[PDB]
Amino acid sequence: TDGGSVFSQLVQSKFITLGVEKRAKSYVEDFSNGTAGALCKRPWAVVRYLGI
Amino acid sequence: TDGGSVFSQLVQSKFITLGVEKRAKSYVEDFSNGTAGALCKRPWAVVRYLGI
Repeated sequence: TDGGSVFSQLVQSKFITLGVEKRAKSYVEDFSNGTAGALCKRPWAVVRYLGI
Repeated sequence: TDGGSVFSQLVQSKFITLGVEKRAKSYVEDFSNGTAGALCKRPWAVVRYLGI
């Protein structure tokens, strides 16, 4: 029912601005991101070599 | 020129909000209230027992 996608990278977000805090003589900003790694769904379609 | 009521509860306010402070990753809100206790305006209409 899904696509082929032998390898998939699970990313929730790449760049989120948390907020801005303003002070008397300075200000601070925050950023964040989320990920879950890589997932292999069809191991029978992968061939790998260790030494060169 | 008054409601009588013998007893009275002096409440300045039940629930008010003071201010909101917003930070980079959270925010804080504050609340307050005021009261003055109970007042007996007609002490000639009260009878009470210590025991029981």
